[PDB]
Amino acid sequence: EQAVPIQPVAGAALAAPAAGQINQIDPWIFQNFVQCPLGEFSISPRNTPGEILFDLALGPGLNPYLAHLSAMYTGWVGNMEVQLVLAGNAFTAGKVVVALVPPYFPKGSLTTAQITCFPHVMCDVRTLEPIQLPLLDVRRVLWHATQDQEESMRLVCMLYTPLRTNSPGDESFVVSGRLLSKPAADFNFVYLTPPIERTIYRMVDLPVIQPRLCTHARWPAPVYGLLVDPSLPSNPQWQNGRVHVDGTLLGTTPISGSWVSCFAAEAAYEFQSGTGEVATFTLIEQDGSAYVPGDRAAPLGYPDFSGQLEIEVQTETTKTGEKLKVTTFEMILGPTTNADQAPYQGRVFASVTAAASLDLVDGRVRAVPRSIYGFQDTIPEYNDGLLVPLAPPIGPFLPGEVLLRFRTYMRQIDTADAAAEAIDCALPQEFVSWFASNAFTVQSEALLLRYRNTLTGQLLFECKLYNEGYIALSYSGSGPLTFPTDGIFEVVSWVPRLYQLASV
Amino acid sequence: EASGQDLVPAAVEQAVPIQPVAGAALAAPAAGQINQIDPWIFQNFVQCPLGEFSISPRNTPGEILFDLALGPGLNPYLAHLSAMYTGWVGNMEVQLVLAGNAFTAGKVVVALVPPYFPKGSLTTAQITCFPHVMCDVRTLEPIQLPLLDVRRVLWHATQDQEESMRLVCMLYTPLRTNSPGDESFVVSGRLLSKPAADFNFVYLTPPIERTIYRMVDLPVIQPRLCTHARWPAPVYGLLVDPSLPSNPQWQNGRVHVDGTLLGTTPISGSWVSCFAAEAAYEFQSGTGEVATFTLIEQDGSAYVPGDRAAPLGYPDFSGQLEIEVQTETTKTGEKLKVTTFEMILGPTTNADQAPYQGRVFASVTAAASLDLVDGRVRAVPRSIYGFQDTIPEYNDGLLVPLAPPIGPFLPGEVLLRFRTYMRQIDTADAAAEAIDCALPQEFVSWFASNAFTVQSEALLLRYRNTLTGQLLFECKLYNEGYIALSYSGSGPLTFPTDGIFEVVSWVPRLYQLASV
Amino acid sequence: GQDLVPAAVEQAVPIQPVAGAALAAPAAGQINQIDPWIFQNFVQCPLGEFSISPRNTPGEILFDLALGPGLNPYLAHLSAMYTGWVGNMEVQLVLAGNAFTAGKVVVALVPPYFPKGSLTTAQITCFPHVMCDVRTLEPIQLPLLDVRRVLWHATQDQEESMRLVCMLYTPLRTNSPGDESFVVSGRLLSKPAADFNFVYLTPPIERTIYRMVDLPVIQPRLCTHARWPAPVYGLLVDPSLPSNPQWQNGRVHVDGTLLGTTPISGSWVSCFAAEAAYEFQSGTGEVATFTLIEQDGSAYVPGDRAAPLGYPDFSGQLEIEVQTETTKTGEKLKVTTFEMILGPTTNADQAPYQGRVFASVTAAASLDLVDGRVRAVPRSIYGFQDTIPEYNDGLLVPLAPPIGPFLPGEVLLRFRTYMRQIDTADAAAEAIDCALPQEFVSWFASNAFTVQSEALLLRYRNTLTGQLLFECKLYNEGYIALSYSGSGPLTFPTDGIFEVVSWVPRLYQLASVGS
Repeated sequence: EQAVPIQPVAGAALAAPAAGQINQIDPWIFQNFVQCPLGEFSISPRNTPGEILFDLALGPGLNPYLAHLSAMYTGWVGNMEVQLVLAGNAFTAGKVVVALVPPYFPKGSLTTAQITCFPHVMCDVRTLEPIQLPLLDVRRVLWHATQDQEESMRLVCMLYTPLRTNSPGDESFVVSGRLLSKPAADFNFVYLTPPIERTIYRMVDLPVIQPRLCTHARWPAPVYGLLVDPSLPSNPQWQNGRVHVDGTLLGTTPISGSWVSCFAAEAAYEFQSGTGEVATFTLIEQDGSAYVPGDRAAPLGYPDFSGQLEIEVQTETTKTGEKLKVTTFEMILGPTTNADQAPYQGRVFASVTAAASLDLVDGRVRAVPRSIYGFQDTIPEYNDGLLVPLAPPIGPFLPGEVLLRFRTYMRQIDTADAAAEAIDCALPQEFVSWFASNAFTVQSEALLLRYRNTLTGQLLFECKLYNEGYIALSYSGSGPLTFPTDGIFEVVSWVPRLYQLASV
Repeated sequence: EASGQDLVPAAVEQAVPIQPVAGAALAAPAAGQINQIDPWIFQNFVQCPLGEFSISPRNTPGEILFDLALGPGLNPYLAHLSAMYTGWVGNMEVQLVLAGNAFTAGKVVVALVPPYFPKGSLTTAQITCFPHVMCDVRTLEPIQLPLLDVRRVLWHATQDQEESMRLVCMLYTPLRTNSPGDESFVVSGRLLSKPAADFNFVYLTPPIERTIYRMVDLPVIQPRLCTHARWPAPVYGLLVDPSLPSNPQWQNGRVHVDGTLLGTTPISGSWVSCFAAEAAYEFQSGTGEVATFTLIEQDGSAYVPGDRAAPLGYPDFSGQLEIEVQTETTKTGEKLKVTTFEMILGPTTNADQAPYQGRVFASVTAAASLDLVDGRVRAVPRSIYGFQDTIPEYNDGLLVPLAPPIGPFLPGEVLLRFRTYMRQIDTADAAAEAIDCALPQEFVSWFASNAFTVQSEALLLRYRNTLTGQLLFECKLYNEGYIALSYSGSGPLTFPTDGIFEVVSWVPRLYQLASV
Repeated sequence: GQDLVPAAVEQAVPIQPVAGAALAAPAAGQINQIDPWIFQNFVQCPLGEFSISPRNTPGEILFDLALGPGLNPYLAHLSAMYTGWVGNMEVQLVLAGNAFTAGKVVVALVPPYFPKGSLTTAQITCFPHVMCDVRTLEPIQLPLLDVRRVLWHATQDQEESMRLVCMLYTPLRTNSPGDESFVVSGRLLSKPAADFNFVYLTPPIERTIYRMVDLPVIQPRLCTHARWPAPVYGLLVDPSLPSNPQWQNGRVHVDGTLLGTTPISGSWVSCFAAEAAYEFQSGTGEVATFTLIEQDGSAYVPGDRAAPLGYPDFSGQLEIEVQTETTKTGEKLKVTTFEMILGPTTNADQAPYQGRVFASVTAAASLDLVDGRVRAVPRSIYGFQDTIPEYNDGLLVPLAPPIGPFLPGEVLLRFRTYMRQIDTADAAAEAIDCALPQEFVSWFASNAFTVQSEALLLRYRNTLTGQLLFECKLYNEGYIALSYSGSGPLTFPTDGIFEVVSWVPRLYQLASVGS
């Protein structure tokens, strides 16, 4: 290893008197250096000194084996050994610094002058053998608990002196670095407990379902194709189909796919001498519950597009025979005024152009889509003309990255053109249900995904699913490009925010 | 020593897989004083503050019989001493007594659960994955268990609760009896404890009476000298009656044991069935004298519709209520009088009331153009006609927040009622009108003023006569503020009113009572 | 008989020694020793000033302090290069009393994790303690031990430690005819005890906690008003003016969290930015509808603030100057004057909380203009009223609370400026007051000060002469108090500098100012 200005740290000798048990680990695990999650970097000649290359915390999460083992224990203590591997040759120059930051040091940005005031080592990019460091358990408690995250010693690596090299004309030269680790001889677990499947160290996974068998999250229809189209706007403001990976629902997106583009309301019918009868809807929750306006633009599932649509309602009439029917209505949602539509407050209006009297009763109805006229990809009007709390736009994307969109075709009544009508979404509803039910723990910023064919095995592309709930692709084309709908998405690993993808 | 040993005796099979744990030796260099406990306390096992339980043949495998957290609250001595310290540390010894009849059969499991294990979900699969002990219910000798202080700090704080080792007992195998005669026995289990050698407290602090351990006590008053919580009358009877509805929705007299006041119940017993309002009068050649009342709090503060169905102390039944109101008349010869008004609080009908904007009406039948002035007044009940034990409409067809109905009850369990009789007008019936409550106002004020800390789920009480010092029955008071007891008969049962209720211990819901 | 029991024994505190570095060394990375001469001198604590008055009642807490590096200026300065600390201290108390004064205080050692409610006078003597007369001429000293459950303490976390609490055991009374305004002064000093050190050597960082608050060296005459874009012209106190105003601008905590619609930049006050849409058909006039956004270009979202940052918080009619693009023959862009209404108005829809503003001009022609983004700045005020305007239709919007909760005899210091008013009758200037001027709103939220007490004692002193003009209390909520019992308004010269003395408790009694 190296001489670092620090004292030895006691592990199990400090924890043993108040531990019920001290548990030993498979001795073959002390003989292998394994790659750490989020432990890689690339240095380029364009990078400037002071960039953080990595920042890692001590704990069972650095080692996949120890992470799996910690599901059947109450606590852990002790230190680790770490290796940094750099890939340069003899014609490079530049320097890197790795320092040991103590558990309670404030979070923020460090300069090159401050990084040298920690216990640290400084390494040239021409180094041949791996650089060996200790990671010690500096703490104020006797042992750590496995199922919560505490403060611990950190390992921070920052570019110190810039890389100076030549390059060919075709590819820029980079210096790659990787960090590996293993437990030291003083490492232990504490108390054998019944294993738990839902652990903070649990990798995210996706349902094994091809997108052609999923459901669209904005319109009640099957997914008919996945694609990318740079010509269309890049940062929409869709209020349905938005979910965090940790399982937080954004906007008005519901859990179930039967709530999309629908609402439940108390309906009062009043015949008017002019156009005809008018039905007033007082909105409530779809499952049956009071609707109080708040942080949401509308009750969950409310349509989030602009246009004129028609709805079908279960209606009970009083005539000379015929208790109940199912009639249609007309509803306006666009920026045309003429109705005072305020879905945010919870009042809507509808009507039908009819003669004679059509008196009915108020009977706890539910409304469903029929068709759309003049549909446009723009936010509806949740107030009279006012503003509402709503979800942020989708993005931002790194330069050379573009959104991947799941597309379906909705019903049309326009007489102008007859080509198609396509509405897109960020994720199908099955992914929404999956993320909302599993409640994963997020590690850094984004997950490297992988689309491949079921039985042939051919890789199609690699993409990035951001924590916000949208998938980005590194594309540089100009015309729309579609993909086969018969593959399966698989999760590879967590990646940092600035991670360039392989192109199409 | 004893008669037939067709039983198990000693369950000396422990070999519990656990290392010894250090106690006060780790804490001494970080405490600023030298403290020690009276050595005689380390000498005998005493019953725990929540050390009674029961196993019945109706219990199913997986049911939790007890779970005790390590700390000063397992010992009455240590619980009383903990009021003068900030801090404890150390181990404990527990004795389990379950020595059931030779005709029974069954098994329990006792496990050592470490700190930070999630509470709630604990199944028959997971219990044996812990260091544990298997016990027969016939076992003659007391079973001895260690409770270790597994921790990652140096000592614990007496006030507030931290994570410590738990001792959990599951029913492993159902309890069944082999005897030919018509009945299955019940096993009555006891828990005793004492501190281990290196147990200690840390820093001497002023002894505060209101502390988390303490103990819930009740006032020493006979029920016949108490006041009713639903009608201003003395308590006249103690009754149980299975025929009456078992889950009523009374809004008065409802108090949580920890102290929280529920429903519309007041602290004082003079607010019950009374109300304060701003009165405005008018005269009509039809109905007569019509008074509109805008209700305000009976202490003179204004009333705002919030999380209560009505202002504090409002009547919570249906009927026609004759009330007396003080009125001032400008006509010569009289200045101040008391008048009787009629109040309609029954079912909704074709009536003219608008409580929505806070105007609630009363009527008086007369012909002469009575002259009266508006003001403020407090109205108290005088009589009831057509009484019905049912909640009145508060928002007139719109739901209002209400206290939950009283319940649930274990099978065979029935509510115990404090009964009083009210003045009423009857057209042709000579009987007295009876109204019941769950707890008299004295207990409501006691719990409101004392602010106790609950421990498990319920309290076991014993009712004892003062004339002979002889116990009448045992009952369960739930944390929700109602008392239940085990009765399987048909006709009503009445009890003497000159006894005293005494607190015995903390018990869980599934505790099986002896039948009365 | 046998023994003699003396009647007069000197006071002392019995202890059992508490281990410091011996407990912590095996799990600390380093154990770092401090300069040995720091162990030899008592030095005033940063929170080390308090007062006793005959208006205080027994059982009032005169002070309380937490063990840690923040009790000593040398230790507070050293703690910026370490991550932790362990060990014990000693504290010294000095009181400036008289032969007139009768009273007793008790100083007690309250352990960590004792419940924080309210101790009474009988319970305070059950802790280890010292009893002190207010007539004492010499200092009194006590030990502060590191009773704890952890191995060491993090420096940047306050955590829970041993406390030192002093309360009034017996009432303060003078034989004088009274009642007078005699105040007993008290000061606290400290030093580390033998077992004390730090834990892990880190880069020295100046923006840490235990960094004493300071103030910019700028005279008030060279500052900016925080509610109107004008230089500050007056410094005054007025008991006749209302005592608890509800200003939404100019509010900031000492820790730097902004309240209300306070902006960082000094060019944002009383201005707004919006997209404008202009309409006129035959006789309505050129009516402009503004959809507001944040002044930096960011979209406005209705949230925890009553309006976009920098919005006016005074009622009246505002006349503003706005750049507009015309398309008539000749001329492309000009600057026009517009009228708008801030306060309540029947039949009018003004909800800047929701982002909708309406303005009008009187036009003798069409003078049609294209739509786009504009920035509107104030130009004139008509009917200026100092009150909260109509933020919503009829609803309650999130607002900053009123100033409050001054002690008896305590009034609010005001920074005064003059606006550009258009009226027809009175030529008197109209004045607007602020609690803290700009350059004080900045210098907050750029420094993350940790307060460690309830009020700051300041000293106003001229630079040319050095004489003290007045002393005041700066509350954590971001306003200043003075002890002024007079009736008429009083003003002060505006060429002084505010100087930070120390941290004080809320009950601290200021010396009276003026007559």
